[PDB]
Amino acid sequence: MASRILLNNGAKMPILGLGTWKSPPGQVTEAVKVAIDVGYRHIDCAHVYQNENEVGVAIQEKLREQVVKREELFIVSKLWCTYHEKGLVKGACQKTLSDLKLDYLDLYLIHWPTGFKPGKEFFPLDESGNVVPSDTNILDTWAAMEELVDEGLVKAIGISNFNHLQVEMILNKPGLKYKPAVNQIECHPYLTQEKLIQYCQSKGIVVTAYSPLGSPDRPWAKPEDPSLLEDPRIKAIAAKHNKTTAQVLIRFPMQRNLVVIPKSVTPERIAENFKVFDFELSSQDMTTLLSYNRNWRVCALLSCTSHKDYPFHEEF
Ligand SMILES: NC(=O)c1ccc[n+]([C@@H]2O[C@H](COP(=O)([O-])OP(=O)(O)OC[C@H]3O[C@@H](n4cnc5c(N)ncnc54)[C@H](OP(=O)(O)O)[C@@H]3O)[C@@H](O)[C@H]2O)c1
Repeated sequence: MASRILLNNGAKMPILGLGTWKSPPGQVTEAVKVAIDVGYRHIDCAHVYQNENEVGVAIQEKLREQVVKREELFIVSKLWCTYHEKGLVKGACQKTLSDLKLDYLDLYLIHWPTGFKPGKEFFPLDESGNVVPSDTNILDTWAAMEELVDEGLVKAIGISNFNHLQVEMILNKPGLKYKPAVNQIECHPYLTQEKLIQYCQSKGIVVTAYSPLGSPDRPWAKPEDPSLLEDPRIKAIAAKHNKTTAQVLIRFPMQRNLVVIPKSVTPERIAENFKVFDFELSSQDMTTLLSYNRNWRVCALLSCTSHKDYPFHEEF
């Protein structure tokens, strides 16, 4: 199937990207260089991952070496929660641009709907541990994002971890100038997201699936948690197709018209993970993988469950 999907800003986005959350700063430059060498043209980044400088070193060498042209790359980053204030959004975007060594981003996302007190700490907590919110609302933050488009710093803006009523709030914003191009959400066979995906797609919002392999390196993993990569039912589908389990887990969202961003710092897996355009899951296989849903989340933002904009109390 086609390697890019068209966004509602008129640009095309590669449906397979490289994730960089938890990629160590001393390994991610090589990981991104290898990814671009073996075909990746989309890199998913974020300021809160604390490795954008090192990602940028890789992008800049491959541009300098003329392995790729800037127009052929699709670089994504995300506004962290402590920068939702109007007077802080441009500088947060410009810090990311400087670190990535870019003059524009292809896509910039609000990382979470929850704004936090600005300061040095990414998770400012009170005298009892609760996240300290900011009195920013989603709509003024969105307006700040819209200005970034009008200043040329980003080609597209979007959202991440927004539930459907939060997406709706932006779509119904008075004076809305640019619709979100993307909602990036967790999605895999144990969290299949059928309701939120259908909502977003019905509105021409492209969905990106994060943690598609179930994030086995997540810092809070527990031996007793489910494991997609070890699920014998998914291994059997892989075996049937003579592919790896990870390749089946990456092809699965692709066939739902999603974008997907598997993370690896291992050269062999970076290359393996891109070899997903040569096979097809049947509709039966797709329905079977959807049947594994258990509403299980990797990323539940547990420190923020009382924030007014916490996204995961709503069904979807
Ligand atoms: N918007 C958000 O809030 C949000 C949240 C979470 C994630 N994300 C984005 O989504 C990306 C992907 O999600 P994720 O990092 O949580 O996890 P993931 O992509 O589901 O899983 C990454 C893990 O799987 C391993 N792996 C990769 N390929 C493999 C293969 N072929 N065989 C076996 N294991 C394999 C990696 O190991 P090695 O690296 O050691 O090879 C790493 O431990 C992130 O990196 C980030 O860019 C966004």
